Amino acid sequence: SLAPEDGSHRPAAEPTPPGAQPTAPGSLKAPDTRNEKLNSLEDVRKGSENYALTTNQGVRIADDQNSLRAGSRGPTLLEDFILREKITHFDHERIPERIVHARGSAAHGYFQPYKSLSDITKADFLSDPNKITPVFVRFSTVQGGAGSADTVRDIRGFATKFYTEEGIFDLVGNNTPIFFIQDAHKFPDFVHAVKPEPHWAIPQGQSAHDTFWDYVSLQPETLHNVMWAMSDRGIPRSYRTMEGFGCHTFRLINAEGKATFVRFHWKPLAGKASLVWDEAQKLTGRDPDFHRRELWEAIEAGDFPEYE
Amino acid sequence: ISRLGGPNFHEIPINRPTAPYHNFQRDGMHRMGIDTNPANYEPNSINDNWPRETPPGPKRGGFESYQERVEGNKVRERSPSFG
Amino acid sequence: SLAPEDGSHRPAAEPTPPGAQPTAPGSLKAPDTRNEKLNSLEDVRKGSENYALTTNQGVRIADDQNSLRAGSRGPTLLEDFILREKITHFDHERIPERIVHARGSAAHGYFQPYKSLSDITKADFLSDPNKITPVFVRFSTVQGGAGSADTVRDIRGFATKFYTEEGIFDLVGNNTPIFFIQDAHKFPDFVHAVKPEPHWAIPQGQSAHDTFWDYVSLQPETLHNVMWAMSDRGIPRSYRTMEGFGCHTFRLINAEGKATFVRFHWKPLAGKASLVWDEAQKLTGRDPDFHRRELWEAIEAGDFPEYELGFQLIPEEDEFKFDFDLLDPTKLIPEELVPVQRVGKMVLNRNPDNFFAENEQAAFHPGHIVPGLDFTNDPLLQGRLFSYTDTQISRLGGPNFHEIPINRPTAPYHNFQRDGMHRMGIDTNPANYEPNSINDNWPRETPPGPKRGGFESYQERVEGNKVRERSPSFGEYYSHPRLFWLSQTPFEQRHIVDGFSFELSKVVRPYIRERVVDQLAHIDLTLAQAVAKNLGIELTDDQLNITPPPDVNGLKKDPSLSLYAIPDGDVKGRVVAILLNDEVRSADLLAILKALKAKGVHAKLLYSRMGEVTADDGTVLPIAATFAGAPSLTVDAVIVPAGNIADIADNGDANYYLMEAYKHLKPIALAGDARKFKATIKIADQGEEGIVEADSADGSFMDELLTLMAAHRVWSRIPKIDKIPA
Amino acid sequence: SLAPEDGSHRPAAEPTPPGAQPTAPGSLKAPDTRNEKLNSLEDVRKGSENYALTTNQGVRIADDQNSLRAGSRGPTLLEDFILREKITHFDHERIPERIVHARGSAAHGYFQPYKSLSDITKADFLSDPNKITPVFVRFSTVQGGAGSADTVRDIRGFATKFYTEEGIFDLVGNNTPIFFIQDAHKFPDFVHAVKPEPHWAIPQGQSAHDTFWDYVSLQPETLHNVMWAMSDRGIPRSYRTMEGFGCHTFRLINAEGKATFVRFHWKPLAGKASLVWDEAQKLTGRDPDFHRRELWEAIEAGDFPEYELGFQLIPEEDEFKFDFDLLDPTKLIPEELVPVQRVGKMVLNRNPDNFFAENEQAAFHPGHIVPGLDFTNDPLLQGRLFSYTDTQISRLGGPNFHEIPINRPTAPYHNFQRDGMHRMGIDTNPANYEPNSINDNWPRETPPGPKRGGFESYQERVEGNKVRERSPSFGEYYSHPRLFWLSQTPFEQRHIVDGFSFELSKVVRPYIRERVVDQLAHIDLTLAQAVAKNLGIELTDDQLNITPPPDVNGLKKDPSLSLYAIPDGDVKGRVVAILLNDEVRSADLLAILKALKAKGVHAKLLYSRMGEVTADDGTVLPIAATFAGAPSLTVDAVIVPAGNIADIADNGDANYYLMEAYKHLKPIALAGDARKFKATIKIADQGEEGIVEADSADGSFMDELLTLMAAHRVWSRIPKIDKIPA
Ligand code: HDE
Ligand code: HDE
Ligand code: HDE
Ligand SMILES: [S]
Ligand SMILES: [S]
Ligand SMILES: [S]
Repeated sequence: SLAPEDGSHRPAAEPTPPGAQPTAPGSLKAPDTRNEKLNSLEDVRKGSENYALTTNQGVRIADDQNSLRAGSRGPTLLEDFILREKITHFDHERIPERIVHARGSAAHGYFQPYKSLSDITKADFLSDPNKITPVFVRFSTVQGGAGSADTVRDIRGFATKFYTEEGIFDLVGNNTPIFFIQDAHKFPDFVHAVKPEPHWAIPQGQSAHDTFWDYVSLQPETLHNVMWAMSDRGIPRSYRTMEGFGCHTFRLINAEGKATFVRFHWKPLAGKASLVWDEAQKLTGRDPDFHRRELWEAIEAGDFPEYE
Repeated sequence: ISRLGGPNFHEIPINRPTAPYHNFQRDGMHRMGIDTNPANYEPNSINDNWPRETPPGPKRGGFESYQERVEGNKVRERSPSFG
Repeated sequence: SLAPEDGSHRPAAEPTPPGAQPTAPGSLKAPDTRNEKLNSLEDVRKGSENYALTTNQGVRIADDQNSLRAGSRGPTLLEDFILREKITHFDHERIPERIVHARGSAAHGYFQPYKSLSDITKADFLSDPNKITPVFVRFSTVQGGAGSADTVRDIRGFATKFYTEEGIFDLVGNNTPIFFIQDAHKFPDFVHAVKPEPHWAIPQGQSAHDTFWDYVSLQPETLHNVMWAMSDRGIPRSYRTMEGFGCHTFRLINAEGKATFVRFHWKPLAGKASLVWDEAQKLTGRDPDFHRRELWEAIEAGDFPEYELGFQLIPEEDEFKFDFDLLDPTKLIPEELVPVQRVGKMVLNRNPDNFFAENEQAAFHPGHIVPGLDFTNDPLLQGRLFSYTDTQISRLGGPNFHEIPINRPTAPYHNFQRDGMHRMGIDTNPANYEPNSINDNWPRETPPGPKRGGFESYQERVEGNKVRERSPSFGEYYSHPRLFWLSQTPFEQRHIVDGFSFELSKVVRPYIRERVVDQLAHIDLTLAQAVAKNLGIELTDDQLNITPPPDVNGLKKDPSLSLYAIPDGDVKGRVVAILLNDEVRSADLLAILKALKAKGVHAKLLYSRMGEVTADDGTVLPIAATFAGAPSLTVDAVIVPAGNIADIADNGDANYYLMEAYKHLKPIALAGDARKFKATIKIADQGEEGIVEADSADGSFMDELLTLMAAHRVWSRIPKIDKIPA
Repeated sequence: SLAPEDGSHRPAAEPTPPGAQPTAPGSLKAPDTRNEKLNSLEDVRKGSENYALTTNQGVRIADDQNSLRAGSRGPTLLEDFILREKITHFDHERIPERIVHARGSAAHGYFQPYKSLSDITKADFLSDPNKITPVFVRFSTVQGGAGSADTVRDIRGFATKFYTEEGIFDLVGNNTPIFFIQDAHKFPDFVHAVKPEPHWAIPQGQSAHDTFWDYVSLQPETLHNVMWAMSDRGIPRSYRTMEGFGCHTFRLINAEGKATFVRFHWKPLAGKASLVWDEAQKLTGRDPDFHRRELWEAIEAGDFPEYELGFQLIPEEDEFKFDFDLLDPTKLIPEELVPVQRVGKMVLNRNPDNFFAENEQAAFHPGHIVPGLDFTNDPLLQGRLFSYTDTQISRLGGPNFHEIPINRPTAPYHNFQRDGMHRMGIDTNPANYEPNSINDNWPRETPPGPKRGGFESYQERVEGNKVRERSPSFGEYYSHPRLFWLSQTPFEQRHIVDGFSFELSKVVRPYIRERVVDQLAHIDLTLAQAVAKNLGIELTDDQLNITPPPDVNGLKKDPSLSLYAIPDGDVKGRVVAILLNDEVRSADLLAILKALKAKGVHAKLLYSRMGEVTADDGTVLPIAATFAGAPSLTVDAVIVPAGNIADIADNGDANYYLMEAYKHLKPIALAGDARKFKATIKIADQGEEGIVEADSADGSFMDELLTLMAAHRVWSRIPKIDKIPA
């Protein structure tokens, strides 16, 4: 047995402050935190303790340390299906990352209303303060790849999947109340201009390059969200300490068919806080995973992210 | 990998084993199984090395190839016995 | 017209030093550079000037600023095909990144051999010193994603695609001579252990976490490559200043059919040079693209990366003449035992035009060999052969990945394979099988022979049972790590100790740190005690009494394993920060730039703001960057000319610049009143080795600075740095 | 393993009639046939003769007969990269088939207009009678998979890709002038209803099953295109002998900005002709590739498929002037109300080289329009515009499908779109966005204008609330089916009754049959009673009293809706079977072949075995096929020359050949003693219209046969065939 005698390999399944225990998968860290969605995922969760190592076809492996070869210094044989399945799976692990918002960090939770909104909307999840709706929320940057750094200067995404009794509702927001451009047809122009430039694929996670500012200078509609990104809004301290916005006027429709225009907001109950630029930039080098880590550890400690 | 879209084709319902299956493979397009193991490699101490290799034996043992003797040079050659 | 009237939007199409012009696509920056492969890509190159904007179907677009709507405040209509094409292409831009080595930077160049090697190999590209073979080379890290940072601690890949007249040969190497594991079946284990951990996907670009060190502690075969990774080898200054190795014993096969065992080497003609850890880490933050930028800017300036291909050659009858197995890819072959024979020179002289199309989509694979080369039974190589073809079916969308332009051979290719996604080639052969009569059996097999022959494997004898078994000859794990350690200088040894210590400090489970310290005690007690001390760990009496492993074939060191034991410095293409003031002494600046120019050393003029300042004698000096904008991390030395020093003497950023450079062991030169900055870095009045100082910036001032730069860093400074708060 | 010494493996590169030479790739059969598009594919055409067999990486292969193994009876080695590349490419050859129209056959050719149409459209390809536009045309069935049969009962697709100078225009039509449904939201419902049922995946290539008739019975809007499908239109003789239609009202826009509504027509210059059901169904088993093969052979013979493009034009102010909605795709515009104006001619004159690369991977889409054309709000066309771009992302692997060679425009294309899987084009533009200054904003938008302008949509007024609602004007379902029915000849009406009767007999749930017959009673009581009688169903008194729907704008019929009511026969490219005996009268054969040659009608010489037979004068006659090997289904008429008739008089296959041809209404000609076969088909001594007979084959005999063939089939014989046991 490779685990230490004293059991110190396994974090306690209780809330603990950052650094006190190794971090863990959420169902092992907090097994009794439940909601309708987390419980519905039990059909696909797989454990591990006390099970035999197998192929994906259920065949038990005796020696997971060696390829099959003709002699112990011989060539590897094509009939080694155990090797080929394992290396095939490894060879195909990656899927395309998101075109934008590829870097992001996510957690499960729940939402509940303070009162029935039936006078202004027939949305079931807003119909009664007793309606508990599971959520899964992903926070993200915009420009950088999935392996880019967290504390860059950028807009941040704040996307919430509500698993309602009448369907999924996704509220796919950002941390400022507007966007850079007016019409969707120019999205690829704007995003190409902020992304790494196409000859040499530099710079990662930064608007601080000629093509972004060339587009901004030629498209003054961008200047409002550019002001937000150049403020300390663009470098939040934590996903827990920034605002969210649904970006657009949507409609609420009530039972009588009346439409009301609505813009959505998330207000952080931990308050608003941002880094300063020198600290943010240095932090991309000292801990590029700082926001992903701080979110995971906050939830492990019981400092649950809360938004109104 | 092209016909069924990736290396998780064993998770397509009709192809799933009824026997248990557990290992350190992860990810791939269409991944259904949500692995909770703290480890995705072996040998590991952080999950006491589970899931574990199993020696061969008469029943419920691990797979071991029959130790056939191989002897010859590396050749692209049809055996004369096939001619 | 949106371009400025003075044409200052367009980079000069000639060599220019870093920062002088915006960077550009290679065929625009250097239109006159060519090779056979660059010429063959011309059929797919697309221009832009003077063309109308169109759909992908060739329809001109009138308004590329708006969607089609019912009224100018109305809903967008489904019939807007121009919108949907444009967004559909955007929506599908990304392809899967490489499972490992996802972060990398590439350039085009050429290779030529110094003489024909026909007596030892029939490989066409090595048969004639006049035969020039185009190459495409990608350097990479291993662990992080395509969007991760360049100056991480990691191994580096060095992959060369040789477009030979007898097929593509890919030499898929790394910057250390060995790997962490012995058998390919464990590759997913090792890679999963080093990669971000699967619950939370942290950390990016770092081995400093529990699962990596758990694996290492449980698999002592890894300790050799871990020693390399923990040394300054793990943090190269540039891809131009690292070594490359082919990792395994391969074979050369000559026309007579004689096999010789071979390991491949790349010798950087710019010399060997690495960062130090605090600098490399901070630089991941200040410029996570620093190696990609430094490579592209070197080629645009004419500081072309150059490497010498070399071979370690072992006759077949010497297979068992060493203390280690030649097939064990965790063992190196010491150059003291088998010297590297020089083979030829590679020069990288052209950047790509489009990073995604030529870099991201390039596929290298070590199975891509040509007649005159062959494999061996190294059991890590053997499994590599499966992976590099397989993985492209998802990454590049199917089995026609060789039709993607950068991957196309320049040699002829004809066969009976057909169809697959993305099929470009339209085959006119009436047959799609052989043997056939209906096309007189073409294209036809070709017998092996001395040139232009078909591939036949060397007829190696195989004897043994079908086993999943490690050769007992691979079961020695500590001697090569000890040879490496003993070959390092004392300051390289200190930096190894500091790399294990920092990394293990980030392992949350203390027993894993204890298990790794136990392994170190099997290699060298001094190394193990020094790490244990930094971890608050005390060695047991049993640990103190572990017998050191044996020397390797009588060697107790091999200086070719050290980055620095044997000087091989070259200053061409290095860069100096020049800190300006609002009244610079022009004579100082003229002498500094004159001497830097003469050795091909670049400069960046820095100040507290952008714009220009004016020298004492009226000369206008253009500012490249602010102190904060281009930190000392990004340069090789710092020079402060005399002048109005009062202007910058109480500037936090300017003082900090010199403290950071001082801490990172870089040469610093101060002229005249710039000597006032001696107080910020605590230099005595009599001065100290590594700080150049004088009343003015010449006679011997620049020669002294350039001598310090040729030795890369001021290692004698190490004891003085722990006191400086920087 | 080679080619025969006489060279008989290789087809002559000249026009030859069907069966005379093996078929071949187009560039090898007709190397001098060119057009701009064909030439532009030369970058990717790959030959084979005199080239060495290689891996895809350009390495020559020595032994393409064996895997690498350890000993010649040993295990295959993982280092065999030649084997693995070859089997990997084979393992990924297949791509997804088209969701609908998976079965299709295509060819290259060209189009030109008869006169400039600049008064009505500014489209460049319609502007000059001497400006030639290359085309690529794919004809298809709808329901069956890529490996289903050609001569099923189904709708046929007719898709033309025009490679114009102002972009690709795809006219994506079918062989009936309407569709089954009104709104694209129901497309997956209809398609799923006609496709193989989801539990067992039966039936292939057939609407004759419960779910299709369930849907039809519950969606009376489908009845018009059901009438066309149940008619002989559902079983064309050849893709050369069916009409084409664009299905929707589109717009033409001229340089002054005037919109004219237009529906598109293709008129087959070889005339309209279809099979009869028993023949069509049996031919799906004897040659499931009959239409693919007949198209490819017609082009190899020089019988190039020719079609005349035609437009029905309706001024904007006449939009509401008919008793149906112009935007309703279940309604046709009768040619008695709006004539087809001739526009130009399309000739298909070269086959592809590689089916997969050029046919399977071609992508056609009706949203691919050019300036001078535009859409309307037809709610089926509106949804199509979404589907044809979307579907290619899986079928062709990503958004670079326009780079697959057959799909490339010959017009220039330049824009800011980048990346995506298997990106071929290497963009050098420093900018990948607009507006940009760094490339002076190129490529640039182009204002609309009379020629070479940007695309701008016609500014149609939109007034309405956002609704999911069918226009009340679309809620009439029976008048157009009745108009079609009343316009058919009496034999065509019988074949309609027989198609519904045969199909509904295969519906297992009887209430569905009853509900369809109730729909038919709303169209025409004679049709409904005739179908009901075949199904053993009795109409109720209420059914008998249903008032027929109104005439369509006063028409009682329109003969252009019939295949046959107005003669339009052309025998060129048709084929006769000639039944040989072992001593043919050479004077008869001479006369037959000379008269057939003069009219461009081909012959196949058949016998009871293969090899040769010798005529009375010593002429050696090679045999194309046996009586069973090429049944009468595959030919348009049958001739039996005189000679040693006793040789074949009692051959069951020869007799049955005549019985099948007779039952299927084909002309039969018997010379001399072949008149003894009149007894197998019960012809009186006096003779019968449709049976040509004389003492010898001469001028008169051949003229009579050819006149019969110009009328396609012998409809008068229908009452005589009920009793033949064949
Ligand atoms: C026309 C204007 C336009 C267009 C076309 C897009 N975006 Fe997004 N954006 C897309 C396109 C893509 C390509 O579909 C993509 C990329 C991968 C994907 O599946 O969806 C995506 C991701 C995305 C996320 C991450 C959700 C997650 O954690 O996965 C978030 C939080 C936002 N966005 C927020 C957002 C806001 C708040 C107002 C506004 C406005 C916009 N964006 C503008 C916008
Ligand atoms: C069994 C042990 C094993 C296995 C299975 C693999 N690796 Fe790789 N490695 C693969 C598998 C993959 C996953 O196929 C992959 C992922 C994407 C790809 O196309 O191939 C890949 C990339 C790769 C590059 C980047 C080439 C480029 O710039 O595009 C470089 C330089 C190296 N490797 C070098 C290398 C050495 C030097 C000797 C040694 C040893 C090894 N590796 C070990 C090894
Ligand atoms: C809303 C109603 C609707 C919808 C959604 C669709 N269809 Fe199509 N149809 C598609 C969808 C797909 C899925 O995009 C698909 C399948 C694969 C592909 O690349 O495109 C396709 C193929 C197609 C061809 C084959 C072109 C070729 O040879 O490759 C032809 C001739 C037609 N269609 C003709 C057509 C007409 C004549 C007026 C009418 C009406 C309709 N169809 C109806 C229609
Ligand atoms: S937004
Ligand atoms: S290696
Ligand atoms: S249609």
